[PDB]
Amino acid sequence: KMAFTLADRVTEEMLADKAALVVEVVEENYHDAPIVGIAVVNEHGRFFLRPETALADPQFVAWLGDETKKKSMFDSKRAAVALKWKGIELCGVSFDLLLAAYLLDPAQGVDDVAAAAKMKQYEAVRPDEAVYGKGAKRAVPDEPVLAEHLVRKAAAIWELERPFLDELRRNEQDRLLVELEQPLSSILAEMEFAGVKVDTKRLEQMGKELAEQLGTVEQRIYELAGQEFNINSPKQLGVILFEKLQLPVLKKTKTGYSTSADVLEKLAPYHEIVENILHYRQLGKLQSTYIEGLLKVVRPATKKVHTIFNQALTQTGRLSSTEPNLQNIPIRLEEGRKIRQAFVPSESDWLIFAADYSQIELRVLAHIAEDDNLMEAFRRDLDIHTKTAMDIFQVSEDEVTPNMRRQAKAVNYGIVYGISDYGLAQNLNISRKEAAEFIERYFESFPGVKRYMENIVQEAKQKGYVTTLLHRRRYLPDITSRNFNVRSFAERMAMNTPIQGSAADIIKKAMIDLNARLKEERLQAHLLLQVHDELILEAPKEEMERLCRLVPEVMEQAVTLRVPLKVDYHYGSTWYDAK
DNA sequence: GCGATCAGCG
DNA sequence: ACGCTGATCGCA
Ligand SMILES: [Ca+2]
Repeated sequence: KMAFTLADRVTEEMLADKAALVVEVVEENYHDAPIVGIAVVNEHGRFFLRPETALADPQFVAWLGDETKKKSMFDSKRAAVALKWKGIELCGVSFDLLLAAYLLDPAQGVDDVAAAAKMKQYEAVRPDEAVYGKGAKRAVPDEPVLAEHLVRKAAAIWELERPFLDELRRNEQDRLLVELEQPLSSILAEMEFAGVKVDTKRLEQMGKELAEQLGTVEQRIYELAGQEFNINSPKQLGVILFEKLQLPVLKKTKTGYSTSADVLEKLAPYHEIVENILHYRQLGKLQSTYIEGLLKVVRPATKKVHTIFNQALTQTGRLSSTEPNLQNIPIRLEEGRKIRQAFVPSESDWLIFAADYSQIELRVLAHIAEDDNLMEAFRRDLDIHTKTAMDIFQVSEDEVTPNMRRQAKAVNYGIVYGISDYGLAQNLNISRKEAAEFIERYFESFPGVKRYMENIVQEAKQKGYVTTLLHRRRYLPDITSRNFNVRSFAERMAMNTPIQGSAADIIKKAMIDLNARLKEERLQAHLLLQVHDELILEAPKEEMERLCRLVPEVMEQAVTLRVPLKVDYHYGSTWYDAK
């Protein structure tokens, strides 16, 4: 039902200077994944190519790599990384429909062309699920069915760039798409393809040591509980704790007894099995997720893991990291922080460099709320987390333990993002009246932040959405809900999303300026990871000096706020030593 | 498949 | 009854 050429060879009319392009990687994880078909829609017609044909043709490769030949795509990063695994560069992507859809409404969860087309009442294209099937029935269909479905996706991309750019313009998001998200998409492709090298010997050794520490812990648990049970099964774990040992019930999930770590820490005075269980889970978490899980996804030839950065998933504009998640590698506990010793540079004589913004969401909040005292605090380069530990625990700066600090870190974010006195009290083991009066005092020092939280909720109510400093947008329909719980979660979304998503935009612009900087300095240094407010690079040791002077300035200068941005930086032989 | 849990980022 | 994630595991 759609006219197109099944091309046997590459012709000149498939090489126009503007085109919609589809490079299908059906595999979920597109690293080293097969390319199953290629479709080109342009002013001369609709063409389907087999990858063996086109990806071996010198003119087609030349056309993919030519930045002056513009391509419109859905999920250009997926295509670009699959082609990198094939020795082929893709440039000139001028429109990425996936990222256009994402800016317009991140809650749609657009994950194929058909879902984004629907936003503009375009339906001449099928959902990928309907073509490839789900689960274990997943299959590339036959060439005639595959070819039409790629051509329909391409035709759809072709027809929708203009209506999508039009809405982006009205929303003030067009420069956000073309100058921020699409450039960032090429950078993330380089980072994902480059990978991070992993010391598998060291990781293997930790795994053998974790196995023997686990049993030993697991044994004391069995002799304290009397019997044995699936310590991971809250069924009999509940029966052990809140029935056999008769410990108080402090929380009930919808399932039953809550055995979460906040509860267990509160039961620590009652019995010496709750601490062992906690130590057991920690050791379990390290062994399943970061020892075993990491070794599974290591590419054996190179000992590099290749994350996938989701750019169009989170509701606030942050990235997300998947298979493996390299954005929640342990750091706070010593046993788990040792895992970062396994993450090493990909080349002898190279080092890891890591820079990060100091309390960036609070600096943003100070800029957006225009709160005098909060702006002054950061113009003094105060550490508000330590200064809050001092007020909480009534000590001096020298006496602030890192524990008291991370606790005040949660009070600072918790208070500004709507924590209740109940919630503040559960986290400080103080009375609920003390927690309420601390929150009153805290908004005495920062009335401008209080005004800001009231106003942003009135602005959500009026407009239907909240925006970020760079005009990322998030619809909050529940902000006017009649249900008190549903309305309150939406109010705290209105207080949080403009801040957290403004910090995501800032580090996104920083990454873009960093790459351009590294290119004019022509350094071999390159990004490896982004962990929300931290940029981790690797580089030859000969380049660290330059990087110490370039990376902080580039980050601090990404945007200009009414308070300065602060950046800490370290380097070392491993990611461990880079903090 | 989903809820609980927990690792990280703020 | 602060917010944003992803992986693992058990299953009331
Ligand atoms: Ca930080």
